[PDB]
Amino acid sequence: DKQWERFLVPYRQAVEELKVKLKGIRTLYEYEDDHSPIEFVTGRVKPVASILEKARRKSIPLHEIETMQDIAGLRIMCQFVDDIQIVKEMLFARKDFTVVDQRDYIAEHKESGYRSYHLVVLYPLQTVSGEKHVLVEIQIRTLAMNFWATIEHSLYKPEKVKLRLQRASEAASRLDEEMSEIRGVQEA
Amino acid sequence: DKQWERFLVPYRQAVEELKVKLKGIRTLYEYEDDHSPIEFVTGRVKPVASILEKARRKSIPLHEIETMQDIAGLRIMCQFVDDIQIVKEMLFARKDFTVVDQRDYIAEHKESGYRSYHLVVLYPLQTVSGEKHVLVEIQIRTLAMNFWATIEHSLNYKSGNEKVKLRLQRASEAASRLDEEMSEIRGEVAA
Amino acid sequence: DKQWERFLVPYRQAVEELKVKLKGIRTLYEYEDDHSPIEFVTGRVKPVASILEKARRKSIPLHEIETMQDIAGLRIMCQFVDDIQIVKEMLFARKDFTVVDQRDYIAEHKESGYRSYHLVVLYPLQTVSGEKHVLVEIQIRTLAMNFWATIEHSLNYKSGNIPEKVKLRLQRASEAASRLDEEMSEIRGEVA
Amino acid sequence: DKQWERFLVPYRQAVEELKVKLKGIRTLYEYEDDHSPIEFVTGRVKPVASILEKARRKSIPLHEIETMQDIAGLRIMCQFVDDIQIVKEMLFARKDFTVVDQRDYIAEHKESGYRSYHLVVLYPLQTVSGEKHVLVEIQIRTLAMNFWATIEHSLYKIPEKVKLRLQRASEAASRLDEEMSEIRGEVQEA
Ligand SMILES: Nc1nc2c(ncn2C2OC(COP(=O)(O)OP(=O)(O)OP(=O)(O)O)C(OP(=O)(O)OP(=O)(O)O)C2O)c(=O)[nH]1
Ligand SMILES: Nc1nc2c(ncn2[C@@H]2OC(COP(=O)(O)OP(=O)(O)OP(=O)(O)O)C(OP(=O)(O)OP(=O)(O)O)C2O)c(=O)[nH]1
Ligand SMILES: Nc1nc2c(ncn2[C@@H]2OC(COP(=O)(O)OP(=O)(O)OP(=O)(O)O)C(OP(=O)(O)OP(=O)(O)O)[C@H]2O)c(=O)[nH]1
Ligand SMILES: Nc1nc2c(ncn2[C@@H]2OC(COP(=O)(O)OP(=O)(O)OP(=O)(O)O)C(OP(=O)(O)OP(=O)(O)O)[C@H]2O)c(=O)[nH]1
Ligand SMILES: Nc1nc2c(ncn2[C@@H]2OC(COP(=O)(O)OP(=O)(O)OP(=O)(O)O)[C@H](OP(=O)(O)OP(=O)(O)O)[C@H]2O)c(=O)[nH]1
Ligand SMILES: Nc1nc2c(ncn2[C@H]2OC(COP(=O)(O)OP(=O)(O)OP(=O)(O)O)[C@@H](OP(=O)(O)OP(=O)(O)O)C2O)c(=O)[nH]1
Repeated sequence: DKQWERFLVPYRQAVEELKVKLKGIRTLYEYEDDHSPIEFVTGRVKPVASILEKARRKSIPLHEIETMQDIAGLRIMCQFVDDIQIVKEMLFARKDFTVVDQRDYIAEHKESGYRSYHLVVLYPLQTVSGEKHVLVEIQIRTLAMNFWATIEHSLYKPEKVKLRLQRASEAASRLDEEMSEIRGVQEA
Repeated sequence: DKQWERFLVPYRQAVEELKVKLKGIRTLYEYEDDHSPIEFVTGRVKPVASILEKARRKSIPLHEIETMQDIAGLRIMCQFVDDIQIVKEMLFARKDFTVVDQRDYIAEHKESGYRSYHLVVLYPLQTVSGEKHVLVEIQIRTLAMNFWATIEHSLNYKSGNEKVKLRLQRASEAASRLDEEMSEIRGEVAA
Repeated sequence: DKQWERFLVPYRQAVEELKVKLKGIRTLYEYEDDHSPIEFVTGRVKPVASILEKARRKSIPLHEIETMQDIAGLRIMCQFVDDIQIVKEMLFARKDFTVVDQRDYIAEHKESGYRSYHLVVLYPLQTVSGEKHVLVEIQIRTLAMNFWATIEHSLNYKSGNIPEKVKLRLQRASEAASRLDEEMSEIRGEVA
Repeated sequence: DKQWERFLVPYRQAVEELKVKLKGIRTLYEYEDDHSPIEFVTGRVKPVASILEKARRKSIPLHEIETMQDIAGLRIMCQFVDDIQIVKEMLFARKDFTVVDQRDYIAEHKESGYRSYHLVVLYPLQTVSGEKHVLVEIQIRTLAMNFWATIEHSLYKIPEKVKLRLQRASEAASRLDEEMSEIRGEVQEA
C-alpha cells in the first residue's frame, strides 16, 4: 500500500504548512493581549481506508479523487459564534490560497444536529517538479459545536438515539447563545 | 528576569516531556482503534507576572514559590467523564513520577461552577547539577467542562467585576447535564 | 523591550513557515527513496542583542531596522557542494517568495575563510492587518562547511577580539575543510 | 503487516520521549552562560525493511528481534571530541534509564573509517499495560565524524581504491577535529 501513501505526501505537507500559518494567527494577538478569535487549530489527512470508502459512497473514479474536497482538512476552534465570522474575513482576505467552495452548517445545521462552517480552499503547493494545487477543507466551529460533533462522530463505532443526539445538539447550541449573551458584561 | 528565566527552564522541560508522554496514550489508541480516553493534551508554564500575582494573594514568600503547585501545568481533555477515570488510573500507575496531591472538583465543583479533576505530580528532572524535582499540576476535564472553563476564565481575566456570575453558575450546570446526556446516549447505543 | 518581542512576531512566524516548507522538500525523497540534496534545515530569529549591534555596524537607522537582511534566517545543510546548486535552482523557482539578494561565499570565501551561499528573500507574511513582507536570509552549506562555521562562530563569541596564533589559522582549517569536500565529491565521482 | 505497526509503537514512543529529554540538555546552557556540549540531536526508528535485512544478515532468528539493539536510535552531535566525554558522563549519571552496553568506535574506529561512540540503554516506557523496557542505541559523534559518517553511509549505492580514499577522509576529518580543539585551547589563553 505504498501507492496511496506516496499519493498523500502533498496532502500531508499542505496540512503542516497550514497548521503553522493558522496557529500563528492566534500568536498575533499574544502581544496586544486582547481577545483572539482563534482558540486552537487541528489538522489531519483522511486515512487511506476512509478515502476509498468515501469515493465509493459519492461514486468518485479513483482517477479523480483530487476533487474530493477533504482528503486534507484543518479545524479552527473559537469561543463564540461571532468569532467565526471574524475568522471568515481573514481566510478570505488571505492570498496564500484562494477560496473555492463553502457550506454553512451554522445557519442551516444538518439533520444529524451537526453545526460547523466549512470552507474549502485551493492551496498552492511548491514541489520539486513544479507547482501542485491541493484542496484543503477548513472547518470553523465553536468549542460547543466541537464538543457535540466529536462525540457524535465517534458513535462510526438506532433511531431513538439519533433523536436524543439531535436534541443534545440544540441544547448545546443554546449554551452557546447563553455564553455570548453572558459576554454582555461589556457593560463595564 | 535572566534570573527568572533560569528558574523556569526546568518547568518548561517538565511540560514538554509530559506532553509527549501523555500523547503516547492517545497515539496508542489509534492502532487498537476504539475511542481514546484522551482527546487533547496541552501544557503551559505560568507567566512570571501571574506567578508573582498568585504568590501575593496567597502569602507565599518569594523564596518559597517552588511550593506553588501549578507553575508547570498540563491539561488533558476527554469526551466522557468515564474517560477521566481511566486517565486518572493511568497516572496513578505510572513510575516516571509521583502523585502528591489531588483536588476533585468534578465531584464537588467550586463555587464559581468550575469543574475539573486536578492532580499534582512530582516530576523528576535530570540536570547538569544532579537530579531536580518539580511540581506539575495535571488538569483533567471533558470537552464540555473545557468549553465552560475557557470562556469563564477569559471573562474573569478582564479584572473580574454580579448577576452575570449566577448565570455563569447555571451555565456550568447546563454543561454538566449535556455531559450526562451524552453518557446516557453512549451506553444506550451498548444495547 | 516589550516593543522588541512584538516587533519580532512576524519574524519568528516567517521562519517557522519556511522551516516547514523546506523540510517538506526533504520529505519528498524519503518516498522517492533516492538521494536528497537537503539533509537538515534550521532557523533562527536574531536576538535583540545581535540586532542592535548589527544596526550600528551596517549603519542602519533604528526606525528602519526592517532594512536589515537577516533578522530572520534559515540554514540548509547539504552533503555535496553540487547539492548546493540543486537547492539554489529549487529556491529560485519557488513562487511563495522572491529572491532579492545573493552572495556566493563558496566561490569567493570570506577573509576568515567562512564559506556558504547566502540568498536573501522577500517573504509574504499574511496577517490580520493585511500583508507584510519580511527579509529572510537563507544560508546554504555543506556539512563540511557547517562543521567549520559552527566552531569558528562559537570561538568568535569570546570577546570578539582574538590572537593571531589562533590566527596562525582557521583559514587553513577552512581550506582543509574545503579540501575534504573536494575529496568527498571526487570519491563519489568514482561510481563504477 | 499491521503486526509490525504494532511492534514499533513502543519504539517510536521511546524515541519521541528521549528526543525531548536530550534536546532539553542543550537548553540548560542557553542560560548557563557557557558552551553546550550538545549541538543537536536526531532520532529515528528502523524501518521494517532495514530491520528484516539486518536480522537476516546478523543471522538473528525473527522471534526474538527485540535483542536487536538499534531498532530505536537517537544521535547526539558535538563540536569537539571533549564534549563527547562530557555528554557520555551525563548519560551515565541519568536515572531515567540504565546503560547496558557500549562500543567506543572513537577509540577503536572500524575498518571503514567509522568513528562514533555507541551507547545502548534500556528505557523504561510507562505503557497502559504497565512498564515495558526497550533497547535504544544512542550514537554520539562530533560534527566532523558526522560529516564523514553521513556521506559514507549513503555511498548503500565499492572499488578498493574508493574504500581507501574514504579511510583517509575519515583520518583527515579526525585531524581537522584535533586541530579545532587545539585552536580552541589557544583561545582560552586570552
Ligand atoms: N488553547 C487551547 N489549545 C488546545 C486546546 N485543545 C488542544 N489544544 C491544542 O492543540 C494543539 C494542536 O492540536 P492537536 O490536535 O492536539 O495535535 P498536536 O499533537 O499538537 O499535533 P500537531 O501539533 O497539530 O501536529 C495545540 O498546540 P500546538 O500544536 O500549537 O503546540 P503543542 O502541540 O506543543 O501544544 C494546543 O494547545 C484547548 O482546549 N485550548
Ligand atoms: N561562523 C562564521 N559566520 C560568518 C562569518 N562571516 C560571516 N558569517 C555570517 O554570516 C551571517 C549572515 O549573513 P551576513 O552576516 O549578513 O553576511 P555578510 O554580509 O557577509 O556579513 P556582514 O553583513 O558583512 O557583516 C552570520 O550570522 P550572524 O552572526 O550575523 O548571526 P547569527 O550568529 O545568529 O548566525 C554570520 O555569522 C565567519 O567568518 N564565520
Ligand atoms: N476558568 C476557571 N478556572 C479555574 C476556576 N477555578 C480554578 N480554576 C483554575 O484552577 C487552577 C489551578 O488551581 P488549583 O491549585 O488546582 O486549585 P485552586 O486551589 O482552586 O486554585 P488556587 O490555589 O485557589 O488559586 C487554575 O489556573 P490559574 O488561574 O491559577 O492559572 P491559569 O491562568 O494558567 O489557568 C485555574 O484557572 C474557575 O472558577 N474558573
Ligand atoms: N556511516 C557508517 N555507519 C556505520 C558504519 N559502521 C557502523 N555504522 C553504524 O552503526 C550503526 C549502529 O551501531 P551498532 O549496530 O551498535 O554497531 P555495530 O555492531 O558495529 O554494527 P553492526 O551490529 O555490526 O551492524 C548503524 O546503523 P545501521 O546502518 O545498521 O542503520 P541506520 O544507519 O539506518 O541506523 C550504522 O550505520 C560505517 O562503517 N559507516
Ligand atoms: N460529527 C459529525 N461530523 C459531520 C457530520 N456531518 C458532516 N460532518 C462532517 O463533514 C465532513 C466534511 O464536510 P463536507 O464534505 O464539506 O460536508 P458534507 O458535504 O455535508 O459532507 P458529506 O459529503 O455529507 O460527507 C466530515 O469529515 P468526514 O466524516 O468525512 O471524515 P472525518 O470526520 O474523519 O474528517 C464530517 O465528519 C455530522 O452530522 N456529525
Ligand atoms: N541548534 C543547532 N541545531 C542544529 C545544528 N545543526 C543541525 N541542527 C538541527 O536542528 C534541528 C532542529 O532542532 P529542534 O530542537 O528539533 O527544533 P526544530 O527546528 O523545530 O526541529 P524539530 O521539528 O522540532 O525536530 C534539526 O532537526 P532534525 O532533522 O534533526 O529533526 P526534525 O525533523 O524533528 O526537525 C537539526 O539537524 C546546529 O549547529 N545547531
